[PDB]
Amino acid sequence: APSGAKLLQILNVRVVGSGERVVVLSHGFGTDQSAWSRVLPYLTRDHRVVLYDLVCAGSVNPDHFDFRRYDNLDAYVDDLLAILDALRIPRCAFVGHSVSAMIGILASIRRPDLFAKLVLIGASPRFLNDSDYHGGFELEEIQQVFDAMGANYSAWATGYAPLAVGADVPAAVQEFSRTLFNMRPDISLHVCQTVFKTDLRGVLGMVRAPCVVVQTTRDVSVPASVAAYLKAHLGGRTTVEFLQTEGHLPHLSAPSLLAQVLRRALARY
Ligand SMILES: CC(C)C[C@@H]1NC(=O)[C@@H]2CCCN2C1=O
Repeated sequence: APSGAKLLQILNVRVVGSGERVVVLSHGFGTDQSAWSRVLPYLTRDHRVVLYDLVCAGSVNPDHFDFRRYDNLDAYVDDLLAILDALRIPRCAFVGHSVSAMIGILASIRRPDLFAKLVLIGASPRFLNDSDYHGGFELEEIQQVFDAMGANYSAWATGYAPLAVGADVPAAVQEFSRTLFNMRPDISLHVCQTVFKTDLRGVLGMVRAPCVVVQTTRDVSVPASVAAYLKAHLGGRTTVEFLQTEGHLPHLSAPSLLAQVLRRALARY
């Protein structure tokens, strides 16, 4: 199990920007840290920005993927904390998309003094529907996703990428498709299974950090009522920022709009 030190190289850690305020950018499913490329220059004039790849990214050597360890999001949390501890960063804001929003929630419970603020993009505590809980998916829907991913990964990714982007932004579709195709198909399926089975509803109240939940007008994996649920149950002061754009990947499809929200959220913490 690589130390935080060795993880700095394995997970392609980069530190850029200037200033005292540290911000971690943690990418979502199907991308790598290049997904932050379009929004990054809106932060680096006056924030010190830490970027890294999740172990499941195609830009990480697939020989490092451990199918036992990473069948729970707690192992991804371990990696994040090991990087921050290796970098000797005692306090930061954290921006997470998708699975990284879940990682950030869990990390803020594991190490409450380390996270001054959480910004969650495309975030859900639970995708499966439950009693009086609308997450957006039934068990048979997620099973069909797994079956499609395993039977024909290329065809599944080609159909999924425009749905995830949502808006008619062809470069965003191409960029998301490229990193989706860069993932090894068995690792992609494994991460998808891990995310779809996670249920964080019972620990949201243990988050102490103030939070900004960024929600678009239509997100194929996150109903608007799930953003409200996060605001209702997160333990810190929480604001939902509604972005006037469609899709699950606003950092790819609407970076200037997302940047305005991020700069307001990261101005003071
Ligand atoms: C059915 C569609 C509206 C949802 C979409 N489909 C998918 O296959 C991917 C799998 C990961 C998240 N996904 C999604 O949210």
